[PDB]
Amino acid sequence: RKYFVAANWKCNGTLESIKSLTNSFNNLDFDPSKLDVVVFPVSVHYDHTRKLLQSKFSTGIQNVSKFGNGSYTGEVSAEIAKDLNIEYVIIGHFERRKYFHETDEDVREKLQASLKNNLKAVVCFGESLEQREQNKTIEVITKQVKAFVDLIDNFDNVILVYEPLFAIGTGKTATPEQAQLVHKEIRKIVKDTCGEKQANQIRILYGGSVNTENCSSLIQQEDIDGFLVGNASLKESFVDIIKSAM
Amino acid sequence: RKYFVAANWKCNGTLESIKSLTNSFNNLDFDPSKLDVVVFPVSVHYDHTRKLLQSKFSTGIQNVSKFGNGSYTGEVSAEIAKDLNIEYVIIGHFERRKYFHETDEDVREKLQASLKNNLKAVVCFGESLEQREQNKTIEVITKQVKAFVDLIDNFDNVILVYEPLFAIGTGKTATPEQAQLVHKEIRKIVKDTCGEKQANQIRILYGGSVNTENCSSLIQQEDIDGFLVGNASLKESFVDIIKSAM
Ligand SMILES: O=P(O)(O)OC(CO)CO
Ligand SMILES: O=P(O)(O)OC(CO)CO
Repeated sequence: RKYFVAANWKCNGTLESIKSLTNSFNNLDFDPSKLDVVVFPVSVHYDHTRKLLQSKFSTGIQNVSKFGNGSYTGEVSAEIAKDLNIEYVIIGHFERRKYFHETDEDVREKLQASLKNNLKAVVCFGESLEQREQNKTIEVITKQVKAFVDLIDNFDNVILVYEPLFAIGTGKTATPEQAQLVHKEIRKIVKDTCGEKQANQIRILYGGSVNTENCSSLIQQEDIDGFLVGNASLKESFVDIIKSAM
Repeated sequence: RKYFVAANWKCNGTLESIKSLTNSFNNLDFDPSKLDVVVFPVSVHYDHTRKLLQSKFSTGIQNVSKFGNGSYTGEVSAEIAKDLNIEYVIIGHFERRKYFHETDEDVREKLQASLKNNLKAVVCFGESLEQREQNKTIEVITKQVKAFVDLIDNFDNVILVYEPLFAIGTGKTATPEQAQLVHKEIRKIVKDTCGEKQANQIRILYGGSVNTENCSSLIQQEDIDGFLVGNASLKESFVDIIKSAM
């Protein structure tokens, strides 16, 4: 499996900081045929970032609409995306499930619209702190994954991301072992419902807090194929997180 | 009052159709100091559209976030908008209230974030078909307006838009008279809660279906100061709607 390292800038950035940040990123020398590195800027920053990042870096948007072109003020459709040649899109990030009540149904439809338009998808899912304490982690994960996994046709174009919400912002910590356990169960769910060749091909990223110090012990895990970095991706030291996967 | 004519492209467009459409728009000769004409493209199309449209045309985005910079995947903040020099933003469009459950609280917060960052706002509100039949039109509007009207400081930078939802997609038609009545009640709500100089200064646009044939009889109304055009703005004949307000 080809490692995958994504930078989710979320809602941050100014024309200037981005110029500076990309300038750092460009310096890192790596083979894009051996590693996937994707940068997800704010929609209105897409063109700007794309012109500054060299071809070795892929780019994409943080969200895609579940509807197609039409009367949907404020949305961006997979079609619009395809036309601009955006390559990846993030789907189901917990922040959207939390503040915008995006449901598993939305996730499914968005994924469908994306695949139909030849977009690659970074699909997110994970259990809450409350669900983890109730030992429902696997039950929850299974449900969420089984909500869209059947729509996956090409397992090189859909990247799954496990976002242990429970650890993110609660004073908790997901250890390389804990994550490796779930990453194994997810991969098993794919195997049982899509076949082995597929399960061994699909990539499952860790989406909890990742930084220059813990990235190595994470990428080392068997079923962890890279990550979806958050705040760390806003620093120049992000290049080291990439190096950890070279 | 300086007339206002806005083009809400919603979720439509391709790099090519936009080049063609703007080419048409550019041809129309008008004085921007006498008339406000604003185009709202898809976020990912903003730069492209802005480079093609001549200075006489203002541009803005279809939606703005209620949060500031930070962990809000998929959102665009007023701060980021300001940095890019985006001038206007649409807030509360019924399509967002309908499909994304944006509430009057979201509208207030979004408006606040916008004003704090020196952005001009196009605020939308309107009653449903069901509420109109129950003769609750004035009641509903008053509520929605009284949800943010106090935050208005500079009455040249906030444009109110009445979107008679009822007439949009039900087989109903809002006559120039019907709209003119509501526009009068809205302006009175501003007068009683913000004063006369303000009420007489703020622009109140009509948001129902507008086309080359009914625009004139609408702009003629006393309390109608322009419009927020939808599908008609996707045609080259949109220039005639502009002319109707010159
Ligand atoms: O938790 P942080 O520091 O915001 O960053 C993330 C995710 O959201 C790490 O992959
Ligand atoms: O109803 P249409 O044709 O989509 O256009 C609109 C609004 O949404 C007219 O201002």
